[PDB]
Amino acid sequence: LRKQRFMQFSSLEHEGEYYMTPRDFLFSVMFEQMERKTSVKKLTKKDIEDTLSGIQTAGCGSTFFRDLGDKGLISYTEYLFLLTILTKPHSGFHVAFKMLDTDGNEMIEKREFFKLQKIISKQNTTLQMRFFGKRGQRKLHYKEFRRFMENLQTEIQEMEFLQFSKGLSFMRKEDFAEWLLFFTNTENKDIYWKNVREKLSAGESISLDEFKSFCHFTTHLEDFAIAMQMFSLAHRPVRLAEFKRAVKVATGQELSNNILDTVFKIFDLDGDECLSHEEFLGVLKNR
Amino acid sequence: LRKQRFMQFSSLEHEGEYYMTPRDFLFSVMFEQMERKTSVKKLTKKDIEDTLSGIQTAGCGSTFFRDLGDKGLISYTEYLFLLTILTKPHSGFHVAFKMLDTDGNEMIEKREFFKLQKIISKQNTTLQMRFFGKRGQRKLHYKEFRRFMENLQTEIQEMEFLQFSKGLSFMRKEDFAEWLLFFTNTENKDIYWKNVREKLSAGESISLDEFKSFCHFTTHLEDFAIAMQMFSLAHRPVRLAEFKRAVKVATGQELSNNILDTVFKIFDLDGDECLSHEEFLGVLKNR
Repeated sequence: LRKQRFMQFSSLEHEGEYYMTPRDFLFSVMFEQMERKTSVKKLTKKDIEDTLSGIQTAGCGSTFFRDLGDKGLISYTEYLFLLTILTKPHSGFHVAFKMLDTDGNEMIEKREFFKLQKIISKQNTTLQMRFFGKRGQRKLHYKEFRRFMENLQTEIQEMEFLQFSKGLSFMRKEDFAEWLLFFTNTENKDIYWKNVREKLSAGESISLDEFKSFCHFTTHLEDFAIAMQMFSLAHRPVRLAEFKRAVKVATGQELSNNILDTVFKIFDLDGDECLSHEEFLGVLKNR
Repeated sequence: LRKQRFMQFSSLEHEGEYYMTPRDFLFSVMFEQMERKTSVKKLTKKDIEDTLSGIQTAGCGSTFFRDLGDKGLISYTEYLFLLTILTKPHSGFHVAFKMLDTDGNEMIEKREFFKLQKIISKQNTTLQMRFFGKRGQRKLHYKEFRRFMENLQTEIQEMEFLQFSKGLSFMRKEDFAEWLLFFTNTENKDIYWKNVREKLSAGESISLDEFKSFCHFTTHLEDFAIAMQMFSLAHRPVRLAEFKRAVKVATGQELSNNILDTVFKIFDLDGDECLSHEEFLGVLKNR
């Protein structure tokens, strides 16, 4: 029923063709319940020039949505298209491109409408403008498409960093708990709150790189879990350095001990300073 | 009882000499109730090198607190010293400097301790380090002191901008309502919410300059009110252009009609499109 949610956060509709503002989406992925819209504004057909006027100054980097800020053409189809690229690790990236016609955008331009017409059988966008110029112009090959993949992932990731560090460039090790708790959704288990309230010492912080890497690590969650099959069945709880080289070869993204020690310090309720499979992975499969 | 609040947000104490982290203060002025500290950390006397190590990379501009991020020596005395410079407009700036010995920091160095000893009769800081080098070295004249005044005002102002625009460089005209409502504290009067819900159209946004100017305009609130005495007793409600030139000569800071029209559109409940004294000023004196 994602469509019904898409109606909630969206406030721009055209004969039922609800267009999403760039902010609504970013709010649909950051916040969970927001209702202040009270608007059917876009009916005046300013849309056809509204977006194209403002997209001409878009930041191709990690600000492609932090540059427009609630003005842009985002269709419900494209909305879901971001949801699927939300969860793609590096592995699926080439495949997600290869899932499309893979013969260059000459065969992938129509795939956009094909993306649209797919939802129809089931029953001028900002991206298409950035992907195909004005009327199907730009030849957005894989790497160019891949560029748009990672930064937009980083973007939603990055903006999340501020929402917990309250804008400051540093996130208290205690703040980093809620994000994990908001991730694992096992927050009602006070034992972890009991764990963090004493085991964690309110001290230094975590920068964006250490957090953005960790968030990216979870994008590759599965490949890590498989590399932990031999140990999970062995039930031997993992040590820090073991866990580092593990996630190293698992995701390809190194982490900082300043994170995982806390991750250990919060997830090692057994008190052995070693993460068994049911300790970390067990709660991670709550959602 | 501000001291009792200072205890809440602070988490670093030394024989009762509670030192404030740079973030606690910024959280004490942005948030209102926060309790996650659970720490008496600084007892290990790492403080004497903790701050001085990190302050060496401080951004002298509008990031002097967005540069350290919860590591710094902020005394309860200095805490209040920021509270008083929080509310100073440009007028009091020279005076606030002139309230001190005014004979150059040679007579103003001791004023820092004098600031401290003042609270004692009543019953190595980060700033002093930035104000007097290491042991009473730097001669922070007025303009240099004034530099620290405005940016720190801008800083707390700026960080507030993100907290409502949710990090995005643009603040929805609807977001700008709550800030005013959080300012006027007349939010329980649904008529304004009734006003904004229909009169305001969810559309374009407001940048930082238009907001930071407006926030600065309220720093000079009184001088504006006096320039409105002749009109308030006249009871004639003010027009936009009239209001512009008014706040122009009042604060010295021009605004954008995109703000005040909404301010009009939200505060003109009488429906005459003209702000009477009791309309705007009347609710502004609620706090």
